[PDB]
Amino acid sequence: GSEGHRTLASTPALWASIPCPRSELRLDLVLPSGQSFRWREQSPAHWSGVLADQVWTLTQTEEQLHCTVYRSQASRPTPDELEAVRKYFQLDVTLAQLYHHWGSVDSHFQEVAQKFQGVRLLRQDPIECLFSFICSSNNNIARITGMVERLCQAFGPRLIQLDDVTYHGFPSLQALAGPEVEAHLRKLGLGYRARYVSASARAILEEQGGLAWLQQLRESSYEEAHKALCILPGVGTKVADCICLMALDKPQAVPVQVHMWHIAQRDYSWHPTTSQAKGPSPQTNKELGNFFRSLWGPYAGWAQAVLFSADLRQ
DNA sequence: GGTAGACCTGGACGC
DNA sequence: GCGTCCAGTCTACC
Ligand SMILES: [Ca+2]
Repeated sequence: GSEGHRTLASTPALWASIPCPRSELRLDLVLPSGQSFRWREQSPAHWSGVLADQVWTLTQTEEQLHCTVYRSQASRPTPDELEAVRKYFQLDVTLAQLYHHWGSVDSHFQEVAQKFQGVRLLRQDPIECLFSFICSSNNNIARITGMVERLCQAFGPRLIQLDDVTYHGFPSLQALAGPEVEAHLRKLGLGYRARYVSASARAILEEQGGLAWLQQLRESSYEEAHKALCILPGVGTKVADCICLMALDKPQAVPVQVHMWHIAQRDYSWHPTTSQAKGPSPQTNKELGNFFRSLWGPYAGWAQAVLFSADLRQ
């Protein structure tokens, strides 16, 4: 009863609602779609993970987003805490307004968007986002998810335990910069990315001015931010774009990887024109990015997630 | 300046 | 069952 991951049906009094139609958000299309790797559908339609240094379980009905927090007496989330959820899902942005625009200037988007509504972008923490995506290169969502889980378990603060799952906060720069972290991460199966994580943690703390440097990027321009990030080991143009888009508030950033290349070729008959190559390359990847920005506008980064999510779900 | 290759790991086909 | 195939970044070299 008071044990294990909660359910809306089982512990009614412990849940609070946030007005939010499914047309505005579909958890099943957002949480497991490569934006964040920290959410699990422990119970059907119920997703749990760490949000703002606390464990939460989220589920939804047609017009409501139901939320519960595990912090000492078990109680429903408070207005303040719920606001933490609204910020995480950037709920002040109306997705229906964005879908309408993208759909009006892109017939193919409109076709796809009819079936995959509610795909929005999570507003993530810089550190978590940086190191999660450093772990993403040349990898698949399933493996990435495990690596990040092992990373947090070995170097992140212990939060609370539900059933046999112990939740951990995301590691700090100091922890990741610690001695012999690479060796350890390597034993956890991060492969060559083990060094990238270690090397990047130290680079930020010992050469860029630390956390302040990363966080300051949220006020910088996309061009600036993307440039700064490419400095770090393991961070190329794709990883830099994912970070800008999902954690540094650069909605025009368009991450280009295998999926967006397939989409561009299959659904837009796209081809590099000013580029020198016919396939993926630093110059062509950049061009593809500009193509989507020119097509969808300032929020091209958000539009991209809709087709990406629909691509995965197929 | 703009390429070819190597690269951790493990679920996938291919045969 | 074994080998190859895949899900970006970095570097040696033209
Ligand atoms: Ca690939």
